[PDB]
Amino acid sequence: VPFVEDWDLVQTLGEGAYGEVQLAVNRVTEEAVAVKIVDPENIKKEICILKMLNHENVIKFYGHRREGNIQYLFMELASGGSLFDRIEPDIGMPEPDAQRFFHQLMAGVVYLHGIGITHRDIKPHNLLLDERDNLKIADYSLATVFRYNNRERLLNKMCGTLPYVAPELLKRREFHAEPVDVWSCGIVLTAMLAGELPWDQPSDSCQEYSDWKEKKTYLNPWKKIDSAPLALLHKILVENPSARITIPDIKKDRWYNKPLKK
Repeated sequence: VPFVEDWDLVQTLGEGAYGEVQLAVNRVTEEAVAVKIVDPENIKKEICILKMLNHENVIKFYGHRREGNIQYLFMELASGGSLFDRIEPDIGMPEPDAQRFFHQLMAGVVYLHGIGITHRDIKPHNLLLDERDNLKIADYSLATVFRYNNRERLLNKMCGTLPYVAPELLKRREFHAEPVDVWSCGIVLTAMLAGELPWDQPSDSCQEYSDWKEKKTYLNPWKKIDSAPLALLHKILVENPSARITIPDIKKDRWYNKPLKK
C-alpha cells in the first residue's frame, strides 16, 4: 500500500535533555503511536532493553529509524497520559483506583525483574495510562541489567529521583537491584493514597524520614492512609533492603488482596 510508511507528528507529549516525544499518526491507517526523537552508546543500550519488552503493563517498542544523527524511537502510545495527573494534590485518589494501579505496577515490575531488567526510576511521571486506564511502565533510559545467565549483578550507580530513591543507594557502595524498585513502588503508593511525598530523601538528616522510622503515623501523610494499606507500607518502606518485603510477599498482603474495586 503506498504511503503506509508515513507518520504525521501532531502533538508534543514531553520535552527533556533527551530530546522530545511526539504523538504520531499514520497517514494511511490513522494508527497513533509515540515517537521518541533524539540527537550514542546510551541510546544503543536503551534500544536493546526496549526490544526485550513484551507485557501489557510495560510500554511496547515497535522499532527505530535513524535519519542523519537523529534517532526516532516508535513505541506504544498511552492516550490517557501519566499517573502523575491522576493524583490530586493533598488528597491522592480513591483507594480502589490506587489499589488497581498498584496491582498493574506490580505486574509490570514482576515482569521486568523476571527478564533481569531493573527500571531504576519508578515514579508517577513514568507510569502512563491507556484509553482504559491500564498502567504502562515507561522510560527505559536508566534501565539496566541486573541478572544475566541466572547470575545477579550488584548495582553501584547513583540514579533515580531523590524522594523515590531507596536509602541504601544513599548509604552503601553496592546494593541489590530489586529492593530499590520495590521501595520506589511504595513511594508511588503513598503518593496515590495521600497526594504527597513523605520526605525529601530517606536520609538520617531528613526529619520526615526519622519520624517514619520512629512510627509517628499520627503525622501526615500517614494519617491519611487507612490501616490496611499503611500495614503494607510498613513492610515496603523498611530501611534494611534485606529485610524489606519482596514482591512474592506483597502478593500475600491483606490489603493487596482486599476486594475494593468494581
